[PDB]
Amino acid sequence: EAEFNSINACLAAADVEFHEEDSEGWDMDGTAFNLRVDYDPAAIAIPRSTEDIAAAVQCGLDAGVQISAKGGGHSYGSYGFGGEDGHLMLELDRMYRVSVDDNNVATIQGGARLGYTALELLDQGNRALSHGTCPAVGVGGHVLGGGYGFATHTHGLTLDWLIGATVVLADASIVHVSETENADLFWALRGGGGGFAIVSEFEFNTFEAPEIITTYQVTTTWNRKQHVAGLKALQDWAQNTMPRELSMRLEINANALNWEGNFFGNAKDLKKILQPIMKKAGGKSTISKLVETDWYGQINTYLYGADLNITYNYDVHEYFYANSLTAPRLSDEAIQAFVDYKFDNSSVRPGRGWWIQWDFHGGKNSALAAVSNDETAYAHRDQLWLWQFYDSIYDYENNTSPYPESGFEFMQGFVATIEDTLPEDRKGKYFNYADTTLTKEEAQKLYWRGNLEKLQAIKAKYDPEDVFGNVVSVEPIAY
Ligand SMILES: *Cc1cc2c(nc3c(=O)[nH]c(=O)nc-3n2C[C@H](O)[C@H](O)[C@H](O)COP(=O)(O)OP(=O)(O)OC[C@H]2O[C@@H](n3cnc4c(N)ncnc43)[C@H](O)[C@@H]2O)c(*)c1C
Ligand SMILES: *[C@@H]1O[C@H](CO)[C@@H](O)[C@H](O)[C@H]1NC(C)=O
Ligand SMILES: *[C@@H]1O[C@H](CO)[C@@H](O)[C@H](O)[C@H]1NC(C)=O
Ligand SMILES: [Zn+2]
Ligand SMILES: [Zn+2]
Ligand SMILES: [Zn+2]
Ligand SMILES: [Zn+2]
Repeated sequence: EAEFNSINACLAAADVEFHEEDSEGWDMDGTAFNLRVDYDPAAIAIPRSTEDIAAAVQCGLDAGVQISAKGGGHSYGSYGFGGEDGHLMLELDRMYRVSVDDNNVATIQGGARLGYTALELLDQGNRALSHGTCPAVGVGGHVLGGGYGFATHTHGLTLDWLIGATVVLADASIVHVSETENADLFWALRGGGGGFAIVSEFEFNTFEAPEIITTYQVTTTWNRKQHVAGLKALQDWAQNTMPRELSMRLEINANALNWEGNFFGNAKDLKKILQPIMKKAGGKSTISKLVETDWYGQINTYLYGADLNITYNYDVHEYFYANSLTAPRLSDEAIQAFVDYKFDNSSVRPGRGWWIQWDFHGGKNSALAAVSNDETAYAHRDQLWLWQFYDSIYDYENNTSPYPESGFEFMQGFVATIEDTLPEDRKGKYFNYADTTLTKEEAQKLYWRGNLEKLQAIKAKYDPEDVFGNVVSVEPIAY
């Protein structure tokens, strides 16, 4: 029943499922993935249809609270909760239907996750989509912020395949969006992050699951000087040579730097591409993984222990602080400073660990870069690099130190080594790899850069009262 919760009373009246705060359902869906930023929602609705979403939004309006859609709950700032206490949460993971038609167009409900989605696309016509590695990630949050992975260099962002959607607006209206209908909102949904509308169903174009994919890894044994020379070589290569069908990211930690990625082709061809750059990068490295497989195979290569088929039964958690950055080609100062930081300022206590991913995001032959900053809300098409910084506390159940008090300075300083060298307008961050220490003003500029003003105008049109806003989302500001 709706004891002590007027919103639950409204939801019950609308025949919309909800979680009582004293329930196990609340324990699961009301507890953020990142326990460092767990929040307490005002209520939790569990819509099962587009109409249910609209009814729930109306209930939130009646209550005078902000409303946050939660897809897979993998946002680093817990934006499925609104990024703070007190929002009406719409847990969408019960809405995960995936259907591929005879035109190879896939309809995917707003609460579907990557793993389940990938499986369904394969089962339904051997189709594929360009998306991240984590099977638990919600398609919703993923596409709204971009959707980056080992298929991005070859097939762009997840949002580059979106052709339409059925969404619920802040006034509880239900509309369809596409490049030809409510095109401004469609543009905003493709990269604008959260707060524009609540998506009930996404419509995606798809590509045929590749017949062959070669996954690889290069393990280096580089000292400080070699790190710098290697990164400089990889940068020139990334910008002028790296082939369309190859993806790469560098996995970096206190004692290693490994290259890894997928190649939409065979192993023999891949080795002919890697050999030259391995030599140019200064040697001192070797291929540590090189195997041909298929789409299903590559997906299962980057699960890292996570279950592949996840729907509404999800209760995984971590305790960490993350950050990100996007940037153009770097000068020697940025590279040298980054390397110096790894060697001289990355010592952490036992129980704490960190890693960084240096993503080959843009470049001449990157499909992502084949789209201009004006074509979708994604605003980093001009950036060659994307980075993810991850600061984990493994024994968080026993000790979270230095968090929650401090610790942020470690990765903030790591980001600064590179960011400080960039012109103000080129400084960016990737919303899908959120930095919780940012203010709403700072976040908007870093996450959406040159597209922020347009996004704010679109936000003003579709959600003037900021009903769907979170603590760092685009604000309603008309031009
Ligand atoms: C935990 C985790 C995150 C990952 C992982 N791997 C990634 C990868 O390989 N590539 C990436 O580009 N990103 C990866 N991420 C980062 C992010 O967690 C994701 O990219 C997504 O942002 C997460 O989506 P989701 O799980 O849906 O996040 P929520 O916290 O539920 O919401 C995020 C956000 O956007 C809104 N939103 C979600 N769903 C909807 C719908 N249907 N309609 C409207 N708005 C929606 C929220 O309101 C909020 O603002 C790997 C791992 C393990
Ligand atoms: C994934 O789990 C769902 C449960 O909702 C099930 O319906 C589906 O068949 C599973 N897919 C598999 C095992 O490929
Ligand atoms: C990084 O470590 C060096 C030690 O050589 C030190 O001089 C510098 O101040 C440190 N920078 C910080 C605190 O981020
Ligand atoms: Zn009760
Ligand atoms: Zn509470
Ligand atoms: Zn080629
Ligand atoms: Zn400088």
